[PDB]
Amino acid sequence: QPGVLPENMKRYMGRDAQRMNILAGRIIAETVRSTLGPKGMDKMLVDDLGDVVVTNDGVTILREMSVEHPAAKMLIEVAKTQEKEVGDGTTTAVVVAGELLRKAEELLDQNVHPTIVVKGYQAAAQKAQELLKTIACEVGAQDKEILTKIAMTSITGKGAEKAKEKLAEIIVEAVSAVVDDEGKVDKDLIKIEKKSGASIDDTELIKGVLVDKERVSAQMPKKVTDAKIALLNCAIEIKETETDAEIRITDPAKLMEFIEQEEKMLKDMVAEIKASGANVLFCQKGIDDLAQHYLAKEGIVAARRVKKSDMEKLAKATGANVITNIKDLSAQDLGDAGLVEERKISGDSMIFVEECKHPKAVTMLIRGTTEHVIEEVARAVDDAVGVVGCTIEDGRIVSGGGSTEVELSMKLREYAEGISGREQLAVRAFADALEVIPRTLAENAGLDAIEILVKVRAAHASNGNKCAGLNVFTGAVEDMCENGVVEPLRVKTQAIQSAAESTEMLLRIDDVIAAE
Amino acid sequence: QPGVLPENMKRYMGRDAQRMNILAGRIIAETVRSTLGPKGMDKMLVDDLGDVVVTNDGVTILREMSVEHPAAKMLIEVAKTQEKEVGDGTTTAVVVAGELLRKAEELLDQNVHPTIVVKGYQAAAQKAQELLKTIACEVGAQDKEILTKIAMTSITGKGAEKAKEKLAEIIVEAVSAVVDDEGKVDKDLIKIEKKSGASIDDTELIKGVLVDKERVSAQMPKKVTDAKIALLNCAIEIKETETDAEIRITDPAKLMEFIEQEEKMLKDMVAEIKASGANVLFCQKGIDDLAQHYLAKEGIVAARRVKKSDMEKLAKATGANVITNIKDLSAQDLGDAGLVEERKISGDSMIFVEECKHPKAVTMLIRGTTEHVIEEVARAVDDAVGVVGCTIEDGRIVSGGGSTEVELSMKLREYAEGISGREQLAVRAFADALEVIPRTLAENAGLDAIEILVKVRAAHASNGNKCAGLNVFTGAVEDMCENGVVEPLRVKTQAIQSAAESTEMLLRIDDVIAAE
Amino acid sequence: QPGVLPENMKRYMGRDAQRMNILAGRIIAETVRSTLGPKGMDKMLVDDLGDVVVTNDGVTILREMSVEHPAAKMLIEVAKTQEKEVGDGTTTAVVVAGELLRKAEELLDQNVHPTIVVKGYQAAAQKAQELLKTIACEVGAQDKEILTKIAMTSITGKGAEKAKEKLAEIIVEAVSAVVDDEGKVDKDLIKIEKKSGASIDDTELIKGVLVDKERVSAQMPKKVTDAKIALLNCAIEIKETETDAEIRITDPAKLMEFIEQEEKMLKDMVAEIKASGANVLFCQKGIDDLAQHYLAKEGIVAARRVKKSDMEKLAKATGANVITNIKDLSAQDLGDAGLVEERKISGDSMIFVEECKHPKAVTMLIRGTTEHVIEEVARAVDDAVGVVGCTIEDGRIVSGGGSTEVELSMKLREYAEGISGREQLAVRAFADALEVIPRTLAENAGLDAIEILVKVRAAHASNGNKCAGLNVFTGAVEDMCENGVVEPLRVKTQAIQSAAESTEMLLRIDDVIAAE
Ligand SMILES: Nc1ncnc2c1ncn2[C@@H]1O[C@H](COP(=O)(O)OP(=O)(O)O)[C@@H](O)[C@H]1O
Ligand SMILES: Nc1ncnc2c1ncn2[C@@H]1O[C@H](COP(=O)(O)OP(=O)(O)O)[C@@H](O)[C@H]1O
Ligand SMILES: Nc1ncnc2c1ncn2[C@@H]1O[C@H](COP(=O)(O)OP(=O)(O)O)[C@@H](O)[C@H]1O
Ligand SMILES: [Mg+2]
Ligand SMILES: [Mg+2]
Ligand SMILES: [Mg+2]
Repeated sequence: QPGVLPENMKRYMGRDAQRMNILAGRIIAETVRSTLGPKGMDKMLVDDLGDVVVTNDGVTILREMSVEHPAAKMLIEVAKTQEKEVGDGTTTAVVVAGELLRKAEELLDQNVHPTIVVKGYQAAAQKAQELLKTIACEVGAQDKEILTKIAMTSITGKGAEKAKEKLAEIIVEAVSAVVDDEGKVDKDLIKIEKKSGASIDDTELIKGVLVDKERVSAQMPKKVTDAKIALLNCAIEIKETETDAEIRITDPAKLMEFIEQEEKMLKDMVAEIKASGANVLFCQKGIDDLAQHYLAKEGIVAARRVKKSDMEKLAKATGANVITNIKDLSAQDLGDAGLVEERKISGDSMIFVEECKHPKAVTMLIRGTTEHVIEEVARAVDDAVGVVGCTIEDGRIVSGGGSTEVELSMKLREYAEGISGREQLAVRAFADALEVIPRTLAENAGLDAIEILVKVRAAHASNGNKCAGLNVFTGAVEDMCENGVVEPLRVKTQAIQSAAESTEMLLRIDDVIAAE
Repeated sequence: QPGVLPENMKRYMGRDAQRMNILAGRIIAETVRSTLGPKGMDKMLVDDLGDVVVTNDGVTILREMSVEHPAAKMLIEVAKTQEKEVGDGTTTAVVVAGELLRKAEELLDQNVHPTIVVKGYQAAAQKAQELLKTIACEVGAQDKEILTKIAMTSITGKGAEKAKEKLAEIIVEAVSAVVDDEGKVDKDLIKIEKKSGASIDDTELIKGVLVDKERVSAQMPKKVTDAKIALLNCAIEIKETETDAEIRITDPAKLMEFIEQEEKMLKDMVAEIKASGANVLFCQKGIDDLAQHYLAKEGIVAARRVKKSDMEKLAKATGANVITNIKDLSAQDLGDAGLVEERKISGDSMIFVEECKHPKAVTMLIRGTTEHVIEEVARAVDDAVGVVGCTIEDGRIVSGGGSTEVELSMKLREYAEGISGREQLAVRAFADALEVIPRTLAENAGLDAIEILVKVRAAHASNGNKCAGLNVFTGAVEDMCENGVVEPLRVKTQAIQSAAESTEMLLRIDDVIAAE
Repeated sequence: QPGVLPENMKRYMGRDAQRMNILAGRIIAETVRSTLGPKGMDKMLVDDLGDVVVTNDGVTILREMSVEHPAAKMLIEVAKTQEKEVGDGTTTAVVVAGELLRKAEELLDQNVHPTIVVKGYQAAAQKAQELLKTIACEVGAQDKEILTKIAMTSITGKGAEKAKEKLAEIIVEAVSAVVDDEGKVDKDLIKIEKKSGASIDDTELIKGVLVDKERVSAQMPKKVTDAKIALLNCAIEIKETETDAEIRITDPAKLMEFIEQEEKMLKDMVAEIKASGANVLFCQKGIDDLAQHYLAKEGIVAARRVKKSDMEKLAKATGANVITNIKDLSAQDLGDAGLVEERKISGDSMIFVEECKHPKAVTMLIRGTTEHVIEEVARAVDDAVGVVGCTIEDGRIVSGGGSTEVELSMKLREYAEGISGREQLAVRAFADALEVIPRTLAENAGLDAIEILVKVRAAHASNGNKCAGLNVFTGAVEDMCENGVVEPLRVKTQAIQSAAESTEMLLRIDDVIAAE
């Protein structure tokens, strides 16, 4: 009598399961296609709270639409990974994924079994990775001209693109500055600050850091040049034993003596600081109001309760050692900056620590007229920082504008010739799926995809040009490398690998069991 | 401020409109594919009232699912037309239609504009009609051997197929009998009766008609041989003027005289009937109880209030003229039958009018153990009656089992070679769409569609055999004409034309506006 | 204290009123733009009952969306009028109207007062009517080649366009046949019948009429050649005085005598009919069952209770006089038809009265696979019948494909040069508004409107070609007159006048007061 599997449950099997997933994928892909490339357009997303995000950024859009559909969630993971590993090409990856799903449907409607499609995809994907390596050009991690093209390509189609030359130079300087001694780039050592102002061109690089604290006492200097900075993360307050201790006073005179002893301990703390040669002081903990006095009388700029993250970046920029024992503070622990100034910026008072010599962290101060405008500039700067970092780390790049996908597509078909059996249809499918990129670029530019594809495919055939792609302005096939349209090899390798792995995962599903 | 278009309304534009329709079509198609062919399976459909229909019949299924979706409704119209014009191939037509929609999607995703797809389809469809004429064989409307194969093919895969030889012979006799003098077949002159009994083999042809009435008075004979039948659709009651008239009686004696005068009028009516030589009488109106008496005294079998439809078929079978004036009833108006008997059949008393000489209407009495079993036998008999009728009328047939579709497909591709431009992709699409039939046949038989298609396509290429199709039992390509697997040209021509016109109609839609 | 004007009321003044109307107009226009021209697309409209309409037809769409917005309702009236007066160009007229509203907004945002805009529009419109007369070519009401181009142009872009040559010839024959002796065309004498069948090419012209009634008695002939038809709209039943009358019978013998007298009156009625020479009889009233007998004995085909509208059209086709006194029926009242046949069509029995000699009414029998497909063919046939009628009546045509609007636009700008003052801006606005047609045609064809407009405008400038328009296939400016793309002058004159009058009406509104 009673039901075995839960009654409160929907279930989709075989064809229905496949359709459910394929459909979800395609629909996710279709909602971001319009954003792709130079003539890409932006979405405005409103949440249930009435908050607005306007952005071109693929993965951002996908996160902000609060998608519940279980298969869509899988595709969105593709975009999230692309973001983590590369920082660019999120839309590309998702769109390729959707296309693989769509091409898989044609094969499944012919009765090719899912596992065979999967097998075929896996083969094509491996081959694509191999081909992508032969396709990439080598570049040096210090080739600023090429790094700058990498950044500018990233910003193309973003609306921040109006300022792409200036932005790219700044971004290339910034990333170059924080490259560690193992040759790696930590996106975190480039602090992004966002502040309203006259325009986007007011955006600047700061060799140093911005600190959202003010000097602890107005009697201290507001400005100081060639400063010797002290980083202290112990507190400048009267020290207190760990074991519970209480004073007992029985003589009225001894009353003052304890107060005075405490005042002296504090005076001594400041004197030890002065002795190191420091004129500027950032402290992670608190500073007794009396110590604040003494510091000011010594002409020392001090800030209290500085964010741990701030101390860590201040250290990186100036060469200072964060100290936990005032007793052990020497001149060798002090950091150095050309200028430390408290000044206002968009009506906020902050402490600028700038003109450091060889900073290991820096600040990109992004400026624009309005908050939402800035936010999007920032999102674009993030994309560029990403790919510039990838290039510096990998030393491998490829041409953009769909050229690489077409070359890939063309070679994969050659590969498919030698595949025997049904698996072959899957390999050709995979090949054809890649052309979604050059097609969408044209589509978004109001061009005719079918004919441009014909033209671009031709320029790649024989022993033609792997760099040939559609210029969505002139309408001609051009040499994208010569035009400076390039991207890190890592964008393509990741996007394709991600799309392949996730669609293979979905195509293996023959049963969906949803609850509640 | 206020909304222009109604607020209580959903709307789907461009891509969304196309998907909505394409999807609906495909889903309708997919729900009947499983029924197609020799290894086709049946659906059991339950309505909101708890009534059951189990059937293989495509259009029946689609009517019984109470489909609300507006695009689906359009596809269902394809099945309904096929039923009206042919009586068979409803599943085929719907499945082809779905396939055309699916192939259209691939072209639309490449950015081929809908109107171009449409144009292409129209071309292919016209070409197909031309090709179908050259593909058809001629047959004579009196070729019983070929007509019998036509019927048997129809019944294959129906469960009534257990009795297909017997059924086919009966069906062919039946249709042959009602062919008019212009060579046309009216499916209506073959009355189908359904009655439970020992088995389906008890099913028989009746040269004559079954009447659901009993003789009007038990004093009349139950049986009568070589009968002279009278058809009267005026009433045997006392006649009454149209102008209002009343009798006035003032003399007591004249009281009887009026009653007697009426009795005489009735006696005279019967005597006029006897004088024509009639021993059996069917009357469309009523018969005064006194006339019933006189008729019985004269040994005349009479039935009253016979359905107009019954009178009309009785007339067609026996050669009688339905008369409206008893005065004008002569022996030349009488019909003839070998046997008129009232007898029981499944516990029901009815009047059999059988063994007529050259009947122009006839009765197929269908027998089976249970109601739902009979119903389906009947549905199959209907299909066969249809195609036999089509063959007799058209004189053109083609080979079955997917052979004709494959030949069509192959030729249409040849045609497409000479199409310049984008329209060509649509023509090839159309061609490939047709192969859904041979694919589904194999699929339903658990065979591998991809390889059998390869084999069948090969048998058709060069100057091979237009009759080559997959035998879903042996697994081989065989000569379907030699195996007696044939269908009226009209089933292919209509199915294809219907699918083409309705999918073209849908593909022209770019906006869906639904209310409430 | 209490409110003066009703409290349950919204109100929009000045700017808000203007925006409300302008907006409504534009939105209505925008919903039908997509349907315009050769590459136009169709909408699928679902009502609250779940009934579907799929159509390209502008005014049909606007009627089926149940639009409540008060200003939209006004624009819809534009479409309805175009339908009544012309039968084609409904979309054109509505789109022009929207455009006038949009161009009016630009002028209102510059602070040009509404009345001045209005004044300007009125001037432009009057000028346009004058210019349209000089632009039109003359044609003879019997120039079948030109009438045929007119029809084909009409059907272009409709999906019935697949059969446009055949359809056009039939339509031209049909309209030509019903032209009266004052040279006018009543669209009502061309009866449209819709019946499913093998395909749209089965569509045919019937010189005569279809009657949905079967012969009254099966004993009558089903077919009859060179028939003499009798039209009777009195009844063939026993006549009854107006003054109340009753028979009194006192003698039993006189009983029969009254019945017989009535039978004789009926026999006499039939005999009088036979005497006129008639073999076929259509009666608007009833026919006594006994008369039906006598008629059949005389070999006369008769139908009873024929729709008044049917009698009227039967008369028009055959040359018969509908008679109300059987006594006064002579041979000169009889009509003539080559063939009168009762036969089946899509499983329906009807009476065909065809092959009449010089019919003054005819039937277009439209055929297609499915109901919704047919409906739309019919809608297109209606459009063509309309413009063919217009041409025959007016004798004036103009070139299509936007050429005329461009010529108009160009001349109206010339006119505006000599307008002094602000009114001038309104005249140039009007001029520019007309270009919405050539723009939308291109747009719908995926072409670039801005550049094609530049090209077309050039071909018209100087003393160029008034017939020059965009070919939306080749992409070139071509001679639309040479390509046979033509329309009745009435389509442009009415569309423009309608748009002008209704937008002027709306622009005069400064206050909207809505209730409830
Ligand atoms: N100047 C250009 N011309 C053509 N294509 C370009 C140009 N600049 C960038 N692209 C292409 O646009 C695509 C990336 O666009 P974008 O909207 O940033 O998507 P994603 O989120 O996937 O990076 C890449 O194929 C890139 O090569
Ligand atoms: N013996 C057979 N072998 C292969 N195919 C057959 C055979 N008999 C019938 N068919 C095919 O089955 C199809 C019709 O199957 P059916 O289930 O009746 O569908 P429909 O409702 O479309 O007629 C036709 O394509 C016909 O060629
Ligand atoms: N072959 C053609 N080439 C270009 N334009 C055409 C052609 N045939 C018709 N047209 C144009 O299409 C327009 C009519 O389109 P249609 O969708 O019927 O709208 P409407 O309901 O307003 O008549 C007219 O401007 C006519 O000139
Ligand atoms: Mg990018
Ligand atoms: Mg069948
Ligand atoms: Mg039109």
